[PDB]
Amino acid sequence: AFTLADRVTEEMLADKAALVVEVVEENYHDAPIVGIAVVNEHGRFFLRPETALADPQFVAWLGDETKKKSMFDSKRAAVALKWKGIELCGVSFDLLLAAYLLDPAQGVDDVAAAAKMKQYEAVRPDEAVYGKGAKRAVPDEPVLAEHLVRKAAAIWALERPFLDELRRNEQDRLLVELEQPLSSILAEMEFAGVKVDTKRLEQMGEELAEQLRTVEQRIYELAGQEFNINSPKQLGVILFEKLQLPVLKKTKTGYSTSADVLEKLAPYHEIVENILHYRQLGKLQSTYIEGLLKVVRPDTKKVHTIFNQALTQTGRLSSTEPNLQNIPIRLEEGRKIRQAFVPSESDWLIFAADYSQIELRVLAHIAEDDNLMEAFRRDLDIHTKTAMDIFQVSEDEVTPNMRRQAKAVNFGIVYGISDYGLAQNLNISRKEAAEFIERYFESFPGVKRYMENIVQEAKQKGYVTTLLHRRRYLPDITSRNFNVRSFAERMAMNTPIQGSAADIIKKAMIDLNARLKEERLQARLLLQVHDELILEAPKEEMERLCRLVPEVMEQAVTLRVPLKVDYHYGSTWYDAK
DNA sequence: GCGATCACGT
DNA sequence: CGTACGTGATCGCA
Repeated sequence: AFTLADRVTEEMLADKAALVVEVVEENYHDAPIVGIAVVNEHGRFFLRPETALADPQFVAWLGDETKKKSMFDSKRAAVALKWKGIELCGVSFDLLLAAYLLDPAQGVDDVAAAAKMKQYEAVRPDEAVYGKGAKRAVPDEPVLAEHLVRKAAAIWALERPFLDELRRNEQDRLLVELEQPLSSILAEMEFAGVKVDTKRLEQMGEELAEQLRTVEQRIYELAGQEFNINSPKQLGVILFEKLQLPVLKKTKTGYSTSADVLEKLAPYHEIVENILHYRQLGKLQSTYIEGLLKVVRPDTKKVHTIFNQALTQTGRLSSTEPNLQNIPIRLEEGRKIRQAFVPSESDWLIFAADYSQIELRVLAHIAEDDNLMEAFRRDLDIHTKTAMDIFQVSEDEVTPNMRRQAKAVNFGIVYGISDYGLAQNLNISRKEAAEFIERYFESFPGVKRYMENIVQEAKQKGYVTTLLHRRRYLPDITSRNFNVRSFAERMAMNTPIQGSAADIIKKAMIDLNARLKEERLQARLLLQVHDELILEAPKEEMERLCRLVPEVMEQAVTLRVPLKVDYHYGSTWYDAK
C-alpha cells in the first residue's frame, strides 16, 4: 500500500528516495507532469503535481544535491521541471542508464522492461497503462497513482542489484562518472534549444517549391504522363515498363529505384537526372524545410531536440524531434539549410569543433598497428597514405581515383570489413574488393591482427567492450547462418571503434562543461553530432574558445596517437565551416 | 496505424 | 545479403 498524500510532509523529504516525476507526453519539452511518487525508508507516497510543485519544501528537496534520488530517465523529468523553473539535483542512480549500460540490446525503455532483467515483475509496462498511439491517455488517479508508486518501488528495489552487476562489469564508474553527468549536460543542451531563422527557412521553402514545380513538369513532359513521382510503385512502371529502362536490381515487390541504380540509368534517358533532382529538392522540402518548421516553438523560434541517451547499440547519442544530427552538409544546395541555425542572442556566434578521423585514430590505438599509428603521428592525410600503401606508389602518384578508393576501404575497415559491401560501394566485383582488403592487411598487419583477435574474443567472452568499458553482447557470433554470423563479426569489429569514439566525445563534453564553468564563460553547448560539438557564445569569447575547446577535446583521453580537433566559427551554423 | 524504400548525417 | 550506427517522410495495404 501507499499514501495518497494531500500535502507534502517531512517524511517525504528523506535524504534517499526513489523518485518518479511522470511526464507522459513523448516530447517532454514544456510538457505536463501528471503525477509524482516517492519511496523512501518511511513509506510510499503519491503526490499530485500541482500540490508538490507549489510546496517550497518539496521544491527545495528536489533541488538539494545532498538529498539523493533514484530514478528512471531522470533527464525527462529534469527537463520537464526546467520548463517550470524548478531545478532537479541529487540524482545518484538512473535505472534507465544502468540498464542501457548492462545490455543495450534489451531495448529497455521503461521501468518494467528493466525490472524484468532482475526477475521483478510487480510493475506494469507504461504502454499497458497509458495505451498506444491514438488511444494514448492518462488514466484516473487511482490507476495512475498505483502505477507511479509501483515504478518507484521497483527503482527502490532494483538499485542494489543493478549497481552490483555494473560493478562486476567494471561499469560502475561509467555510469556514475560518465553517463549520469552527461544526462545533466544533455538536459541543459535540449532545454537551451537552438535558434531557427524561420523567415529564411520559409523563403528557402518557397524557392524549393518553385524549383520542384519546374522539375516535376519536366518529368511529366519526359514521361509523357502524369504520375506520383514520390511513389516507387508508379516510378517503377514509368521507368522499367513504359520507358523500358534496364532493370539493374529488383526489390522484393517490384523494381529498385535507389539513387544507386538511377545514376547508372542516367545515360539511357533524360528523365533519370530529373528524378534525381526532384528527389534531392523534395528531401530538403519535406524533411528539412517543412519538417523543421513543424517543430519550431513559435514563441521563441527555437527547436528543442531530445537526445536519446539509452538507445544506440554502440553508445552514440541519437537526436529526435527534430533530428539535429542529419542536417545536410555534403551537397551545397542542402547545406544552405544550416544558414537558418543562428545564435540565440545578438552578437553571439556559432562555434563548432570536430575530431579529425577519431575512428581511425581509435583503431590505430586499439590495434597498435605501427604503420597506422605512425601515419597519425606524422599527421598524414590518412586516405592518401592508405592509397600509397595499398597501391604501392609515392604521394605524387596518387590519383584522385586511387585516393577515393582508399577512402572507401578506410570507411569499410571501420565497418565490418567484408568485401561485398565494399564491392557494392566501389561498384566493383567481389573478386577485386577482396584483393583491396588483402593489400590493406599487408600494409596494416596490426589492424588485421586486431580484427581476427576481436572476433575471437567476442566468441570467447560473448561481448566486446569499448575503451571506457561499454559492452555489446554478440550472441550471433556463433550462428551457423553465414549472414547472421557475418553481421555479428562486423559488429565485433566496429563496435569497439565506434563506441570508443562515442566514449571519448562524451567525456570531452563533461570536461568542456566543467571548464566553461571554471572559466566563467557564457558559451553554451548546443549540439553533439557524434564527433563534433557545436556551441554558441558571445563574440568576445571566440578567441578564448579557440584555445579552450580544442584542448579539452584533444585531452579527454590519452591515446597512443594524438587526438586532433578542427574548429570554426561564424554567424550561422553554415558559416562555422 | 505499420513495414518497406529511400535519403539524410557520422 | 551484409558495408557500421541513427531518424524521418512517403506510400500503400488492411
